[PDB]
Amino acid sequence: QWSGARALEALLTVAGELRGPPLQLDTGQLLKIAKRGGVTAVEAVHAWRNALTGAPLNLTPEQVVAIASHDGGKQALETVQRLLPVLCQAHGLTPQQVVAIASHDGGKQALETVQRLLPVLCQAHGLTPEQVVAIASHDGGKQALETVQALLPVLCQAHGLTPEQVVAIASNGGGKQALETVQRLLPVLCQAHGLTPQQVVAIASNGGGKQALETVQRLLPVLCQAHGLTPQQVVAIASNGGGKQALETVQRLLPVLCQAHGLTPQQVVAIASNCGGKQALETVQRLLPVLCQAHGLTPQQVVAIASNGGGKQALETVQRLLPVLCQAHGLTPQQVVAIASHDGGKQALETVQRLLPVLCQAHGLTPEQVVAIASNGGGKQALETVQRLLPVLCQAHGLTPEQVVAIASHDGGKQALETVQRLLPVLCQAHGLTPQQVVAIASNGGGRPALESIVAQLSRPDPALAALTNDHLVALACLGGRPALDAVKKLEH
DNA sequence: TGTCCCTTTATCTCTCT
DNA sequence: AGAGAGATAAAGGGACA
Repeated sequence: QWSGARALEALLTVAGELRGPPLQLDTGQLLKIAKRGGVTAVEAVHAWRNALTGAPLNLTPEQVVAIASHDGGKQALETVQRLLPVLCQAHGLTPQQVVAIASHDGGKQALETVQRLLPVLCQAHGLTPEQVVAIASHDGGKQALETVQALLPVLCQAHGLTPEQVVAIASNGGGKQALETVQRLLPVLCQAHGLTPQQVVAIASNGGGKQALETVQRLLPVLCQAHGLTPQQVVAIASNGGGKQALETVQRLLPVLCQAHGLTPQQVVAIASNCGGKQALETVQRLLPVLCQAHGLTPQQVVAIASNGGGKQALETVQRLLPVLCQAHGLTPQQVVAIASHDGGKQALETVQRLLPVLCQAHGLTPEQVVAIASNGGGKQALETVQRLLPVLCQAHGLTPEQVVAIASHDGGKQALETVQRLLPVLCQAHGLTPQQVVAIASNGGGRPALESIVAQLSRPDPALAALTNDHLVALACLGGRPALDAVKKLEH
């Protein structure tokens, strides 16, 4: 018989019992733990169910799932109940920071290394606890922390990097590898190829940073004699997760795409310059004729769709959904292109296909409004949040649909909508902002932190902002969000 | 296998003027 | 506002005990 059967049965028995108190996990949460943490993680969650949820630790089930759903999840669960109080009491970290550190493969190793190295990293090396947490919060966080401890001096002194740059390089999966490669390759890239340290740090500061750096060293000459690419274009392609893959694929496909479809090298670089650029490029070579055929999409529209992260997904989804969205949902092909041309275009297109009839019929929105909400990065999230929160925002908080749509229609729309729902009453009732002022602040990218910064200044007034009236703070918050507020704070000192 | 570490892709959010 | 920059999660494979 199949040898996985006993383990599967074990998995399903324990999984069954976890649906009950005190965690009450659903099918999704149970699969996710089983998929990454495996059977031992599911058993560990069960064995630890009472110790984790209530006093002292008081972790939400969602936090428990976050910790359990990684390789070594059983180890991370044991370590969190042991070290969370130690790290909160003795180093001043928050439970949320400890959970963040724990929620990666080898989370045990990261937690124990933070307990061990935070004092020396902050005292002897000048890092903040926030920076130590960022470094720790990735797979291999232990390796990254130990490599920062070892290399921070030689990187700053012998190689001229700031501590901030070292931290930025370290704060990715494989960070140890990127730091070691930057040490070796910084003078080579800078002195042989005229790259600035800032450009090298940018290439290094992604997952797989080591691979992108070595690939830049290898291919920069070939790409900048043969293909007429500039160093700046090469840097841009490499300054992204999977940079190595994008760069190699640009070498392969630049002449194919230019010659066979009349794309410019500019257009090719733009397609390549996202996570998954490799995937996007290969999909363009495949699908452009299919999309542009029989007077379909234009080349220019295909380039726009492809020129975002997940371009491959967006392209394939357009091919699938253009007819059904145009025929059945009444959208123009131009509106499908708009929705598709943002990171996560696939998700937004599918969510529009699913929610356009509902938002229109149940909530009284126009298709144009649904399209505008969808046509930003994270469009799926904004659309679902509008569906969820339109009745409460309108009926309980007195906003018009138009105001809700405005808040929703920027990157981070979901966050802005949730924060408005959260903070509208204290901003208006407790501190005298008008709803229109709250809507204005929230109706920009970064609407959520801009609102939180405002609430913070009204709730725990910093003297440095006291010379500003509420109306002035509102104007600043609309002008430049949290950063403007923070900038003003510093200017005062 | 279970655990740790590294890489790639996809998605989401905020910043920068 | 659209280009730039940065966070996070899923998922696969090397490595090794």
